[PDB]
Amino acid sequence: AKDAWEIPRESLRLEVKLGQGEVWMGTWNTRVAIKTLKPFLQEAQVMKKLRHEKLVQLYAVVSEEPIYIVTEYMSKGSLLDFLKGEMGKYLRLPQLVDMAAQIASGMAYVERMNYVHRDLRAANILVGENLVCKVADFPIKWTAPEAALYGRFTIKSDVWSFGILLTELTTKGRVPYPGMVNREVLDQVERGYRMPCPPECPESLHDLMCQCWRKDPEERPTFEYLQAFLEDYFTSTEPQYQPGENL
Ligand SMILES: CC(C)n1nc(-c2cccc(O)c2)c2c(N)ncnc21
Repeated sequence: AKDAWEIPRESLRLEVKLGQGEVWMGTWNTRVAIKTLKPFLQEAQVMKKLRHEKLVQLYAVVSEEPIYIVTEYMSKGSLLDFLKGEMGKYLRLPQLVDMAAQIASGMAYVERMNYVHRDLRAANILVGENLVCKVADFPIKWTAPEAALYGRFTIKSDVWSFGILLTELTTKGRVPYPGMVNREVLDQVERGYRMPCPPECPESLHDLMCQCWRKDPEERPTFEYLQAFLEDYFTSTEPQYQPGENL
């Protein structure tokens, strides 16, 4: 049965509840997060095969119900909470582009590795100290049309979501497509609609969103492209950038 990721439940001290399965902060045998699932192995092979700096790191599993997935602790919760908290009003484009870059990097690794995330959006990004961001957790509004309608999930659909994630970052956590219910979105993105440029955000960054929301999966950029473009941004793209009232 068990593989070398197995640890005994006894080695874990659950302490702070973080959200309700459930997520607890804890101790081993080392501060850790434990995801717990309300009463499986094959579909956990994903997180065990992928080790990288900008992806939340797996530490161990308890493969007996109730199942415990144990990972590194991300001191600042979801990117979505972080954007919506006290920190929101102090964030600007430098910080937000940089966060976007780290995510793109984790993702570009997933790309090399030949995997697909499937649920990429700020709720599944985790923030540590010093604005470290890490991809976690391997719905229509964040989904590419071909995936929402025909099940065609590929790294290209992940790219689509990334483009939506950039509106979350640049609106400091706002739900995409303000005012539309799901049906209206699916109907409208099919008719060709796309979110306009967020207030105070450079046209060049909204242009990058639009390449991500190209109707042809194959024509959307690579994450490796996104990673570099975001890394090089305030030199190669907006050298004249000045801080606004919000970005
Ligand atoms: C935001 C939420 C309570 N949370 N989920 C976490 C996890 C998210 C996704 C999968 C996990 O196994 C655990 C997490 C963490 N590792 N550190 C701190 N907070 C965390």
